[PDB]
Amino acid sequence: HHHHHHEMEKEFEQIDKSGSWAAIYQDIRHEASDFPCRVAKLPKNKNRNRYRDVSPFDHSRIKLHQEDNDYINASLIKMEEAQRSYILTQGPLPNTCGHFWEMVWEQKSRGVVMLNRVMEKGSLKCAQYWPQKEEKEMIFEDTNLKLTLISEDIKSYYTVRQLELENLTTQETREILHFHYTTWPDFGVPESPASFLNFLFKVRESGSLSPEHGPVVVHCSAGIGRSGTFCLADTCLLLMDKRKDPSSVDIKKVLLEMRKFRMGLIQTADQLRFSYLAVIEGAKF
Ligand SMILES: CC(=O)N[C@@H](Cc1ccccc1)C(=O)N[C@@H](Cc1ccc(C(F)(F)P(=O)(O)O)cc1)C(N)=O
Ligand SMILES: CCCCCCCCO[C@@H]1O[C@H](CO)[C@@H](O)[C@H](O)[C@H]1O
Repeated sequence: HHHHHHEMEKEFEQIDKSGSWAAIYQDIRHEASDFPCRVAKLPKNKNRNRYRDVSPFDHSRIKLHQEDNDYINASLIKMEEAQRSYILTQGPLPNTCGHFWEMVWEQKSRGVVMLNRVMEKGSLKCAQYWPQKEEKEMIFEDTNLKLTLISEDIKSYYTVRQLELENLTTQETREILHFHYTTWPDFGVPESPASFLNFLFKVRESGSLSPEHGPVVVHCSAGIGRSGTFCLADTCLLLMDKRKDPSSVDIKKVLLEMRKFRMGLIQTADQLRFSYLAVIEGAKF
């Protein structure tokens, strides 16, 4: 009701006018939990990690069902109250695209939400693991998978793709919905709260976040800044819809909880502010 929104808006306005995002964000960083990442740091996993400073904790990492090397830089974020799980991963490296799709298949994901661009700051921050119009069919090496591009709808702030993923061995095929938000700079904010929400609701209406499917797979370059921003906003809007009093949602507490599953979620105070703004904006709907 109007009082809940009124409180939400005033609160946001109070924090904004006083420019208090920096400190809130600082307490979150200073209080974030730290768990071991032994597997991530194993020598054999060196070229499976894009950055040495971004690793998945052991307890929540995603394990490939293979026997050779079940390691991938992806973490399982599980939010009980909100009743949603998300997989947050780094942008695939040229040598981990098979793994990426293996994980999608094994986790039974229906959707993949991409928040970065392939080239950022002059270098490859994400190998193109999906097919292009010219060569609509990709075959992934020793992961025994086949991916084909069914449709592509390029819009102003994002692109939506229908992909068909096939297990070459069993011949089972599955529909994968790819949601590429193409205008979110690394360490920056989205185009606007409205393009972001429009994007998020688009992912929601697709049925990719429902418990009928494995967890949505979300990534950016490192899988913590933008990926964390996207997931914190979704989860908070979820809690706002599930609780008797939506105004009781504790953004800092919710982000700290998510941070138990993967380090660095939300990389700048402006990304924390944007996330908050996306929630009270989305709460209207
Ligand atoms: C090869 C390698 O490991 N290089 C390191 C060197 C380094 C620099 C500064 C501090 C610590 C380590 C590196 O670049 N790490 C990056 C990792 C990183 C890159 C981008 C992001 C991100 F938010 F955009 P997103 O998760 O939205 O893709 C978050 C974290 C960094 N910290 O900026
Ligand atoms: C991410 C979105 C989080 C929304 C949480 C909003 C919590 C509102 O919090 C309320 O704001 C009022 C207005 O300043 C204050 O007067 C109340 O004391 C305070 O509890």
